[PDB]
Amino acid sequence: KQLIEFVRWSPERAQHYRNKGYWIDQPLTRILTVGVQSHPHSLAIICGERQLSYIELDRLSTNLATRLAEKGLGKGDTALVQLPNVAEFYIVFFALLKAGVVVLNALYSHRQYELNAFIKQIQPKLLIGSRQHEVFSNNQFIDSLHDVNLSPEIILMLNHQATDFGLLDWIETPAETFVDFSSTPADEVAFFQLSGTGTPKLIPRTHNDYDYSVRASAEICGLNSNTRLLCALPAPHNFMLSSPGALGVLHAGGCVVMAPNPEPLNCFSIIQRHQVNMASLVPSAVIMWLEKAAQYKDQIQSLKLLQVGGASFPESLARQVPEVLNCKLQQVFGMAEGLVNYTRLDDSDEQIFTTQGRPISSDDEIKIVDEQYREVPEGEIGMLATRGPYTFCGYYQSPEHNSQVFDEDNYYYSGDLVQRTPDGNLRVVGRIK
Ligand SMILES: O=C(c1ccccc1)c1ccc(-c2cc(C(=O)O)c3cnn(Cc4ccncc4)c3n2)cc1
Ligand SMILES: [Ca+2]
Ligand SMILES: [Ca+2]
Ligand SMILES: [Ca+2]
Ligand SMILES: [Ca+2]
Repeated sequence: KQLIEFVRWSPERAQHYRNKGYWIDQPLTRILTVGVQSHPHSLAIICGERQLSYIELDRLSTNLATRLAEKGLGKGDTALVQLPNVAEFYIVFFALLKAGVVVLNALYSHRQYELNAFIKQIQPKLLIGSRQHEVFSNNQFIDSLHDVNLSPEIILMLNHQATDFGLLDWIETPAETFVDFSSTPADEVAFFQLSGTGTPKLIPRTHNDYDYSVRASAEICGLNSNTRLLCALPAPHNFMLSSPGALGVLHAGGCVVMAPNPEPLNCFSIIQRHQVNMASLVPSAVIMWLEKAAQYKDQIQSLKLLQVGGASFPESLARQVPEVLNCKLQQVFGMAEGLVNYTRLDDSDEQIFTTQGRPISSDDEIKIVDEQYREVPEGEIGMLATRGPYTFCGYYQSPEHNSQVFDEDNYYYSGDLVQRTPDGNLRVVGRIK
């Protein structure tokens, strides 16, 4: 009966964030609802040969939601979802948001070891996966869950076997009866994000905070109804999902275009076929694209904006993006825990090629501290500490850790080493363990 527990912002910060218009107290489903009202038939997702309009995405996720509610899944319940980069990922996500089921999206590259840890932490009553995944190749994993009383009441499978509950069956046809359902409240948990090294920690994200990061990111990256965003990174990743990600593109009324991964030749033909004009990558993938871009120039001419985040992205490599990939560059330094930094579209070249940008919000607060947690002199290198309208206040059910990474003012210490540049942007120089 209880809603999932999580650490709240102080009432004072929550009020401030409402006052500024960051938190508008709407569910994440807002994105679909509004899209359906404005442009029901414009494309929301392109996946292989499939094309899903906004109203289709809306109907299909409502269908699955009704089926889950009919089975008694809802508020206070959790779910574990593990799907590849396919349209069903978003249908399921919006379905669970609609039903008020708090979902953890595992990476498709996660294995039974991680899945096991996730299941023990959130005890899902719903598990959705794919038979084509190693862990669900057989029933060894599922069975082993019964041997510990951690079996989900419901298990849906993509690429299902005849004796499976077929994910597409539950999506394609509504329930026989009508049970009532609705999203969890806007300042309560919507879903779990995952930290990015020894088994991902769970980051509760509320509707308010996530929708805000999405809406504000979309504005920063100039998304609009003509945006076609390649989704070649894992769909569940905070970067690919919200920065600005698929949610940001849907917020702006554009279209997400799926790819299994960042493999250059496949991505290039997808980009060409659908005239993709935006993409998001990590440096190792940018390098793969650079190796082939000269020869396949014609195929990627439609790219207008490439976001790059993660790892290390030296200036000399960054300059190759507009030079070889023939599109604008935007650097992104963010974290599933909250804070995201973007270079702005009207930043100087120097800023874009040598910094990782600046926070989404004027109310993203940042401390850069020395070994004694004193703020360093302006411009020096220090440890990042941060808080804001979309940065979390603690990991799920982890009081000991939380106390280790938050200070008395609820600043989060990400471990990143950073310096502020004179222009105002941030440069990430390393990481502290
Ligand atoms: O494509 C993947 C991936 C992840 C797991 C399995 C397979 C692929 C992927 C995608 C993004 C990152 C990744 C890693 C870092 C980092 O500091 O280590 C990082 C820092 N900023 N960003 C951009 C970012 C933006 C928003 N939220 C979080 C991160 C990063 N993205 C790392 C990996
Ligand atoms: Ca269609
Ligand atoms: Ca171009
Ligand atoms: Ca060029
Ligand atoms: Ca970190």
